[PDB]
Amino acid sequence: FNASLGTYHDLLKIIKDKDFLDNEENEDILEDIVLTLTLFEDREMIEERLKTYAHLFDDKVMKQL
DNA sequence: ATGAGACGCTGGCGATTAGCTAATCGCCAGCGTCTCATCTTTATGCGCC
Repeated sequence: FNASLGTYHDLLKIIKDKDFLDNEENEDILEDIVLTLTLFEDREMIEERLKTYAHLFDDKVMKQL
């Protein structure tokens, strides 16, 4: 197969919570997170853009993301 | 009741005196890197009005 679902497996291996990615209601948060991880590279900048989403994942998980 | 009108070696040299583009060819040309990201686009691989 040409197509695949790599981001889903990356998230499930990083955040270790399948329920968030499988949830349809979470897709806006997911698109914004992908947007942040794509638009930026600097750890401090990514960390600042995602301070609003630090309550859904552990700080160590916030580090890994 | 007299006193003007009629004007040269130059040309052919040397020998100063002064002055100017052009034709031929050769040489020789600032360059070195990295990072970072960014987009494209191509080779192959899959579908019928």
